[PDB]
Amino acid sequence: AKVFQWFGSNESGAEFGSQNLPGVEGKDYIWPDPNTIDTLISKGMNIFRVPFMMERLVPNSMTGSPDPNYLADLIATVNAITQKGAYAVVDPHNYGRYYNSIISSPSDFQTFWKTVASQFASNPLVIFDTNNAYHDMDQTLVLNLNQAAIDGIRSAGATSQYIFVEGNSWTGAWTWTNVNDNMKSLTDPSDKIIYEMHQYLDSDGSGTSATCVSSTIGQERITSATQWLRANGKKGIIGEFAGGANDVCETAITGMLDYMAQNTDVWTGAIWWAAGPWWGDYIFSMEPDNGIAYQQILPILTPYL
Ligand SMILES: OC[C@H]1O[C@@H](O[C@H]2[C@H](O)[C@@H](O)[C@H](O[C@H]3[C@H](O)[C@@H](O)[C@H](O[C@H]4[C@H](O)[C@@H](O)[C@H](O[C@H]5[C@H](O)[C@@H](O)[C@H](O)O[C@@H]5CO)O[C@@H]4CO)O[C@@H]3CO)O[C@@H]2CO)[C@H](O)[C@@H](O)[C@@H]1O
Repeated sequence: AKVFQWFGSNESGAEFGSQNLPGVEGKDYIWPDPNTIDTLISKGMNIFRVPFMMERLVPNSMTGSPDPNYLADLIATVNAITQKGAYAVVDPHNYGRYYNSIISSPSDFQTFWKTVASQFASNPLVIFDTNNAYHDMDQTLVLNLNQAAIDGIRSAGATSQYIFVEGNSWTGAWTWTNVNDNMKSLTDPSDKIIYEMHQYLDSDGSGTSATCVSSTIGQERITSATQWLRANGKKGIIGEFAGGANDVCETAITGMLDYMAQNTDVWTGAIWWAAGPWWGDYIFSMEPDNGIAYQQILPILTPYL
């Protein structure tokens, strides 16, 4: 059932092997497979988030020219998604950092975002994601970086697209109200800001263990974020979530999605972490046809597709 505006999967791989910059395609990183994206589209997903490294797209200086090969493959991936009618989220998977240093220049970040947005300005099914999971950095800077991204995107004439903004504390939903209240002041002339939060279900919320705290931990961890969105007249998306292929996690996943389904005045949907071609036996692999989550979790996501 078409419960949410957006329901889909991350398509990870282009950000793999980040210790090697620029690194080598086919050895350090790989782009998503359009054929397996088609399969997930056939299952009813309509949004695919595509991580990539800023340093690989725009080397040495974020204000510089794109790397032709890496950009060409980003373009190809985005077009493979949007040509089918689905939404493609362009996600610089960079944690608010560039060459492992916090991005402290909003002006530099705005130029980076004009450069990226210019490549996709006429495509209304592209979604721009300012940066993945800002963390351990100045709270006002996170606000200013998100605004600079919005400004750069709209300055390129990319005005039809939604913009996913992300907050501090790894943009966690469960930590949102404790640190990210200032994010309410972001402005967009297109009025298409979506607050992208992430929520994992293991004890520390890192999403590194297949064990979930309890059968209700997901719905508990997004309640205050839901109220924050409603109180501030904002819209949100869960841009990453996952749980292990086990009984407790299946119930936590459905409980949290069932809760968002009764709160769609603020929740636009949810995006699983993650599919992609190099996950192998990853505990959360949504990659068709043999990913653990593709085999064992996707059946419980049927009511939302
Ligand atoms: O296919 C054959 C091919 O293999 C090449 O070598 C591969 C190797 O086979 C892969 O196992 C390896 O894969 C690892 C990636 O290098 C690494 O980047 C990736 O890191 C993951 C991490 O495991 C995961 O926890 C993390 O999730 C977080 C999100 O990123 C955050 O946004 C969110 O906040 O929290 C979640 C949960 O913590 O994601 C990152 C990626 O973003 O882990 C992979 C598995 O270990 O890659 C090698 C290449 O780099 C070989 O070189 C080729 O020759 C060969 O053909």
